This record gives sequence, C-alpha cells and structure tokens, in this order.
Amino acid sequence: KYRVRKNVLHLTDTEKRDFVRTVLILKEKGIYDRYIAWHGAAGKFHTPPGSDRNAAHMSSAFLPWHREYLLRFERDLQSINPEVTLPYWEWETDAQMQDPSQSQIWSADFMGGNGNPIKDFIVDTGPFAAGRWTTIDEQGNPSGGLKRNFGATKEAPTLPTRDDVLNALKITQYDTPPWDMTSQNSFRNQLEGFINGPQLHNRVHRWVGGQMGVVPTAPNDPVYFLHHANVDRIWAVWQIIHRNQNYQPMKNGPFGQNFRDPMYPWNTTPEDVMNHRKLGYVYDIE
Amino acid sequence: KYRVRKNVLHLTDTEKRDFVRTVLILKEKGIYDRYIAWHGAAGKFHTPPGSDRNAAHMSSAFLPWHREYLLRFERDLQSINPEVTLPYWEWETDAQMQDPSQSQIWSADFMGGNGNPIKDFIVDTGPFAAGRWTTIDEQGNPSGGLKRNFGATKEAPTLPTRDDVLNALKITQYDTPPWDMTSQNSFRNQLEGFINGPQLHNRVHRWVGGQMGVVPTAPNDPVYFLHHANVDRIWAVWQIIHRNQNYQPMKNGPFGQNFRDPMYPWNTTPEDVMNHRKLGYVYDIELR
Ligand SMILES: [Cu+2]
Ligand SMILES: [Cu+2]
Ligand SMILES: [Cu+2]
Ligand SMILES: [Cu+2]
Ligand SMILES: [Cu+2]
Ligand SMILES: [Cu+2]
Repeated sequence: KYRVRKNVLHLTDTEKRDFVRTVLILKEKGIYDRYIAWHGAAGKFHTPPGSDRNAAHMSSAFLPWHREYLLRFERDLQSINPEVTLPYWEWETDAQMQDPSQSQIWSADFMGGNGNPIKDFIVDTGPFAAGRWTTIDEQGNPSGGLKRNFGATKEAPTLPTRDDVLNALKITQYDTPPWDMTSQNSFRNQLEGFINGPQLHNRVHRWVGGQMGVVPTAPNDPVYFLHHANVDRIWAVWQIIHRNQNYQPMKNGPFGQNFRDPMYPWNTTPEDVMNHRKLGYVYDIE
Repeated sequence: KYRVRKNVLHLTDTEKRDFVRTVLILKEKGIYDRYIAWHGAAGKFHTPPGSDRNAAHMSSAFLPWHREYLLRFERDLQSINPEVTLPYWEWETDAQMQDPSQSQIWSADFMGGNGNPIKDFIVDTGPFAAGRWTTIDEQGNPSGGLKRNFGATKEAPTLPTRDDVLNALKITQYDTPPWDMTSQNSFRNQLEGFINGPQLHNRVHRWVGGQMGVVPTAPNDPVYFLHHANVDRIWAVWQIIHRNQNYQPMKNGPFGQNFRDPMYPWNTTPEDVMNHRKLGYVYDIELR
C-alpha cells in the first residue's frame, strides 16, 4: 500500500526520464540481463515435462509468476533510485486511439517509437534505439538491435479494447482444468489470451512485434514490463471483484502449478504473491 | 557445521539405499527437474553476453555456484528425509584401482553401472536404469534414458589422481585475471580443469561420458551431485589451508563473478557461501 504504480500517460516528464534512466543503469550493470534470462529459462520448464505448459505461461502460474517477476524488477529499480516505481501501459485506453502509435508511451523521452521499415523495423528513436540498447537472443548471445512493428500481423492488428478487459473481468473462476491453453471459463487463460486468441495479453505481444512478439525474447523490450504491469493491474482488479475467489489449482495440478508450489526459477509460490498490497505496492486507481 | 557429508566409500548399505530412495522421490515430485533446468539456464547466462564465461562454469563463480547448487539440492533431500546428506565421490581414490569401473559407486544398489554398447550406452543396471528414470533435454522435454561410457575418449581416459588434487591444493591464488578458461596459477581454473584440460573436474565429466560428458545435460545423472560434492570438498580443504586467501574477483570482474554479485539463477552471492560450515555442513575428513 505504499509504492504507487501509475498510468504511463499520467507520468511527469521527470518521472518518464527517471524510470528510463534506472532501466538503463540496470542494463549497464548486467542486472537487466537476469530478467531476460529468467524469462527465457521459465519457458523451457514444462510442467510436467513433455507438456505445452511451462512455469510462466500457458498454465495457471502465468499471473503469479509475472507478478513475482515484476515485483523483483521493481525491487531492482528501487535499489538504484527509490523514487522509481513500475508504471503500467493501459493499452486498452490506447486502443480507442485512432492511431495508437501516437500515444505518449512511444514518445522519444520514454519507450521510443515504432520500428523503422527501411532499417528492417529496427527501433531508431528513444532511449532504447539501436546503438543505445543491445539485445540478447534465446541462447544468451548478443543479437544487436531492438525491433518493433506495430499491428503488422493479420492475427493482432489492434490492441485489446476496454470491452475485452470488462468481459474478462466477468469470468467467475481464476482457472479451470486442465490448467493450460484449452482451459474454458478461466480468467487466467482469458486474460493470458488463449480464448479464441490471440487476445488481451497475447494480443499485445503480437501487436508490438519485434522481440515483444516472441515470448522467450519479449523482455528485451522495456515496454514488456509496462505491458505486464497492466496485466498485473487487471488481475488485481479481478481479485477485488471476485473476492471470495482464490487461486486454482489448490492441488492435483502439475507440479509448479499448484497454490503452494515453488514457481521455477524461484522458490516463490503463488500463495506468496496473492495479495499485491502486502507485496508493498498499489496501482494509482486505489 | 553439523550435517555430515560422507565419502561414498564409507556409506552403509542402508545409507546408500535411503539416498537413492530420496533422489527418486525428488524426481517423482517434480523437484529434481528444477535442478536440471537450473543448470542449463546458468549455462546460457553469459557474463557478460557474448563471453565464454557463464554464471556456473568457466569463471570464478564456478566454485560458489556449485556450493549453493549442492546446498539447495541437499536441503531438498533433508525435506524428504532429514537423515540424508549429500555424499561425495572421492574419484581420486577410484583412479588408483587397476580398473576404476569396478568401484562400488557403480554397483546396482547405488548409482548403477556403465552404458550398454548394444543399446547406444544406455544404462540398464541400477535404480537409474532406463525405464526407471527419465532424462530431459536442453528444452525441458523427455529424452531416452541415462547414458554412460566410461573412459571412452582419448582426452580423458582416466580419472584424476591423488597427486592431481594435491598439486591443485598447492596454488595460493583462488583465481586470476581474466577470470576465465585461460587463468594461470588459478585454484578455481585448475580445480575446474582447464589447465591442460581436461583435468580434475572436467576430466571426471568427460571420463563418465553420456549425459555427464555434456556439461549442460550433466545433472540428468545423479552422480553429478556426488561428483560436485567432491569438488566442493576439495575447495573446502583449500580454504582451511589458505586461510588468509579469499575469493577473487572482489570487484572489477564481470558482473555475476564478483564477491558480492548474485549468482544467476539465484540472488545468492559468493560471499553468502564462502563459509561452508555456516551453511550447516562439514565433510567427514574434517572430523577425523
Ligand atoms: Cu520447451
Ligand atoms: Cu512472460
Ligand atoms: Cu507477456
Ligand atoms: Cu551460450
Ligand atoms: Cu555445473
Ligand atoms: Cu561439473
């Protein structure tokens, strides 16, 4: 109830500038690379082995994993500059924009712009432009040059809308068997975006394109975290509406997916991050 | 300074039995594969990106990373059976046998035997034989079963010796610049095995063969942990003998290799694990 995560569009110029600079310090120090690797490591831990489920996606842990993931990243931000909190990209308001590329999140003092088509959609503006920000491939080796390409795939031409979010918030159960991509009437899976997908969380990823478009490499782009803060916010809201609803599966799901299972690559459990206000933060909607 | 790690040679038949049982329960529960995946992930975290050093291997954190790795694994053992500690494979003693492959470590009540050359060196004896124990590959998906092929390469025809260990215990610097495979007069690099490699710790990997011969997939074989318990024992002896001498680099090394850097995949630092007794355990040779 003390660290405030604000809407990106409500940040001051000094807030935008300070957040971007802590991120760059985290990159220069080698700490930011830890999160790219954690995320790529979580994607090849199948629960159980041979399953399409993994520790961080395509199953019930999707939401608590990224909550814990954002929680650590913001802790690393705060250790450099204690004023800094993780902002959230309310992409569902930007979807009403006649041209969402022109939103202030993409301004040159924050995330920088869309990909440049003549340079193969290499990002050449803002603080994470090529030559200012070096990316990493799946196998931990340099791959030179952030890329984006907004709305360029047929399956995700538009950002998810407010009605998408309101509809997801209606779903009555956190998750349902078989706790994977096929789960029906499941808030986790609906928000993750596999209900007639890509929608919501999956749809944003494909919309940004670039590394943001392939899940193992998506945290190469700083907007990933701003994206997932919003996903964490929607979850926070859902938990306050369906108060008498808790995590599922409680047990008898694959190991790593149950309420008290450690979430690879950590020992942190879903129960550990159920209450975000006890984790030290709130969203600027109270 | 209380949990005692025993030489595999001095283990009772019931200690061999309970330890195997515990490893199999960790496997069944999903816990063992976290260790496998942790080791692969460490191998992809290069320090820095593009370097041939990684978080767990080929740089200075080699030694503390595995100490933490084994300490975690041992705690997971304790949680299933509080009497079980991690034993160590004193491979320098095995190398003295005319034929090290007859060592009791490889018996059918413990680790099981060599691979079957008719079955592409799949292990078909012991509690980790194919069809009782499932390996996973670098992508977290089942592979065919444990493999071993003892001493089959030209570079590692034999296990490291007593003199190889004593010769390493002589070196006074923990590590040297450039904190990597090329470090000279480096305890870390000598013990890891890159001085006229493969020696010592790398030699053991390459002599076992199978999954043990491929550092990323090595923990699919539970003897990996008995191996590293021995490496950790040797470093611990080095610390008792060179008490003035500390970890290096203190600072100015690549991030993830300095004394107070987190060791990916964890936040544990080398400082956190320097004193093995303050982690709760000792090796039997300390107790006489
Ligand atoms: Cu996979
Ligand atoms: Cu993710
Ligand atoms: Cu995501
Ligand atoms: Cu690599
Ligand atoms: Cu290793
Ligand atoms: Cu090893």
